[PDB]
Amino acid sequence: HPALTPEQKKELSDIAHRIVAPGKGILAADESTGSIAKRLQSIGTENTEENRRFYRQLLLTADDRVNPCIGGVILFHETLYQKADDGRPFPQVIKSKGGVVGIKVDKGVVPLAGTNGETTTQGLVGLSERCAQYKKDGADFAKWRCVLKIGEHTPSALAIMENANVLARYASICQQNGIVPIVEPEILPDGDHDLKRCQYVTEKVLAAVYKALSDHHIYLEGTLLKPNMVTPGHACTQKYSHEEIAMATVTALRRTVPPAVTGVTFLSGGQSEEEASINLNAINKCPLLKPWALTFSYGRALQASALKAWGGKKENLKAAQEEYVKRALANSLACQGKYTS
Amino acid sequence: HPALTPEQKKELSDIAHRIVAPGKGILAADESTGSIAKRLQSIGTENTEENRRFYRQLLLTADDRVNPCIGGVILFHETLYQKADDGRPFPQVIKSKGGVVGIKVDKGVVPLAGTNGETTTQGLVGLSERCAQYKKDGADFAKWRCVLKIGEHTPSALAIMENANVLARYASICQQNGIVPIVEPEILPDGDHDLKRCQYVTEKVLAAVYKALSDHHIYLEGTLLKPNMVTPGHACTQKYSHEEIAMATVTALRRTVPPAVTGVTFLSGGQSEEEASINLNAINKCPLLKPWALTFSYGRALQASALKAWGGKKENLKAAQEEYVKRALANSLACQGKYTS
Repeated sequence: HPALTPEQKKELSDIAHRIVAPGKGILAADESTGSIAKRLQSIGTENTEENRRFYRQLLLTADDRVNPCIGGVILFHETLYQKADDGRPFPQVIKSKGGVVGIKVDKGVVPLAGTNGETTTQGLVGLSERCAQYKKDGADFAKWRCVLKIGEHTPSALAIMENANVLARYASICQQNGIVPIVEPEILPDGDHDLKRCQYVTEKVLAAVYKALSDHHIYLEGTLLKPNMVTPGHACTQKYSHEEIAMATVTALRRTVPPAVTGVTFLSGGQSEEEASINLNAINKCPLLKPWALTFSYGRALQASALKAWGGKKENLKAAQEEYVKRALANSLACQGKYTS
Repeated sequence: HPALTPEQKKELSDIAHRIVAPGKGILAADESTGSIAKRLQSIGTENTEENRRFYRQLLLTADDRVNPCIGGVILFHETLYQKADDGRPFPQVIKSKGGVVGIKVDKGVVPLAGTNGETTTQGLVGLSERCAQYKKDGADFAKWRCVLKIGEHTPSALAIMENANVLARYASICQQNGIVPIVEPEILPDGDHDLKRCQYVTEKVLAAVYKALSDHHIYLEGTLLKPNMVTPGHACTQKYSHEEIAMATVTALRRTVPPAVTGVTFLSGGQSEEEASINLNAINKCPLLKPWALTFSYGRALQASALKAWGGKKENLKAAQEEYVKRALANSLACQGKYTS
């Protein structure tokens, strides 16, 4: 569509920069019902709209200690339209604490015909209308997740090309509607591959992603990247230090992400809460030159303990918030390379 | 070909870093006979092997004031095999002054069939053998020049793809032979296009170049980029300040060149000696974050006055060297953002 005006670019750049301002990261609370369903059953809690509303309220209304730690919060569409007990729409709750409101806009992963168990992501249909609507309703940034898997002959060239193209189309539509797109090309940790294999694949995928964004004239200063850290496979037989993980990650990014990108907000994948903080901290202590903010966009890494403490019981509200606050503070320090465990 | 070993990567990275070390740039003296022919006729001097040898000797033997300014010198194959009056091979002369020896390995531009006056570059045939030979004979880096032109419907997608692919193939062959490749995708200033048009095309070309390098598994830390600065067309009807030129240039680079690239060594194109220094200085004063050295790889911008002062007369030797030394010092300060005219 038509090229962006100076005003449109300024809006996008300002939004992107506020989300990843020094010491800040993103709370990824955008689990769909199917996704949140599994989280709730793990704590023997009924997956109902009210319990989902209460849980999101619990996270969003944590005390002001999280304000300097949380630059943005990603929501699922249901939550974008829910209200706290005091009548305030959740987007208002988020903004009153200094956070930018985000909205997941993809509609899940689906099989990519002809491939060996590979996938693509659906949701481009009606995306422009949804973005305009979400913008009107309080959201300033969005998120779209694509998944790639490392295997004998995967990810294939077809899968990489397909997913990078979709991310670029999504990003263009977002910017046309004044929304900062967070591009998430997640490479699963599944498999027995080693660290260098993950690094190689990550470099291949990100290169495809940015060429695709270029092809679609995406304003990079008005975007964020949410990639996987470079780690050994979940079934890898070799052990790696946090330093090796940090070096592999920063190197992969330096070899592929243009300096114009405003920030990188890592997903935690299957890492434990502390592991995710330690690795992010190590990434920020790496002496190499890094031209973009290196921070967090964590779901489980910020919520695991809180969800467990809550247990679906209202009396556990404050205890649950405390677990979340502790992780928010930890990661706020980690994205500054100042976290000490 | 086979992936590089840690030793091979270290060699390439070390070479690349020495060439663009703080305050240093490149003297591009790699004019072929046909190219140097026009330079010599401009000063009423016979284009003979001896006059070419004497002129190159004049530049290479300038006094030690150029040592901290010149990190590398690009030569044409003829010169790589010539000797100074004292019997020292020119590569030895260059190295004894702290410079790295470079060698142009492309064999000129030729028409790209089917396009509207567009070109590609020849020389891939036998390139591996030449690189190995040049490495043995003293060269540690190389240069390959591709040319793109801005017009109504140019550069075309075909021309961009073709030239980026050739540069990537050249770069791979260089690294396999221990030579640091300088990738030069020059976008001519010819035409009445404005500054933003040049910026857009430069961004498009560089994005294609780096995707191509990625596709060929090029070790970026062991490479340098020699692009055109972003300027208005030679026949543009609008005037632009040095600040606007610097901003457009740095922005184009930030949007496309991965931080892993060790350095950017600008070509001067048709800019005057002082214009090239002023613009490089402005580029280095730009507050934006720049993860790579921003320096010079100048031919005419370092030689124009020297060639004129020499005039083909041996008695003008020192006067000619002084003209060159003055420009070397100017650009050495410019690549540090410390040049004041």
